[PDB]
Amino acid sequence: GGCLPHNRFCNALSGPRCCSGLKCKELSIWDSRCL
Repeated sequence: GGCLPHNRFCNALSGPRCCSGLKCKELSIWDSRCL
């Protein structure tokens, strides 16, 4: 709801971001998740 929960699919481009403690890690060219 507010931030992106850890391990949740985050959108480095369009969409909310993870809060403190989590970060949107890129898994590939078009794959990113809070990590």
